[PDB]
Amino acid sequence: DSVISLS
Amino acid sequence: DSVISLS
Amino acid sequence: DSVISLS
Amino acid sequence: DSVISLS
Amino acid sequence: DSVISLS
Amino acid sequence: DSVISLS
Amino acid sequence: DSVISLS
Amino acid sequence: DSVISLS
Amino acid sequence: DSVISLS
Amino acid sequence: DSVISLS
Ligand SMILES: [Zn+2]
Ligand SMILES: [Zn+2]
Ligand SMILES: [Zn+2]
Ligand SMILES: [Zn+2]
Ligand SMILES: [Zn+2]
Ligand SMILES: [Zn+2]
Ligand SMILES: [Zn+2]
Ligand SMILES: [Zn+2]
Ligand SMILES: [Zn+2]
Ligand SMILES: [Zn+2]
Repeated sequence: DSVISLS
Repeated sequence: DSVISLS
Repeated sequence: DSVISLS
Repeated sequence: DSVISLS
Repeated sequence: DSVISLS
Repeated sequence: DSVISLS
Repeated sequence: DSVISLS
Repeated sequence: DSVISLS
Repeated sequence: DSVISLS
Repeated sequence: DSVISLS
């Protein structure tokens, strides 16, 4: 699984 | 599974 | 599964 | 499954 | 698993 | 799937 | 999947 | 997956 | 996955 | 995964 999060 | 989130 | 979310 | 969401 | 988070 | 959005 | 967004 | 976002 | 973000 | 962010 992979996540990229820009917030 | 993969997620890209820009918020 | 994959998600791209721009918010 | 795949989703692209621009909001 | 991998995560990249910019906040 | 692909999206181009100019707003 | 790919997205280009200019806002 | 790939995203380009200019905001 | 890859993201380019200019904000 | 890779991210380029200019803010
Ligand atoms: Zn996994
Ligand atoms: Zn999975
Ligand atoms: Zn799946
Ligand atoms: Zn499915
Ligand atoms: Zn893992
Ligand atoms: Zn598709
Ligand atoms: Zn795809
Ligand atoms: Zn992908
Ligand atoms: Zn990837
Ligand atoms: Zn990766």
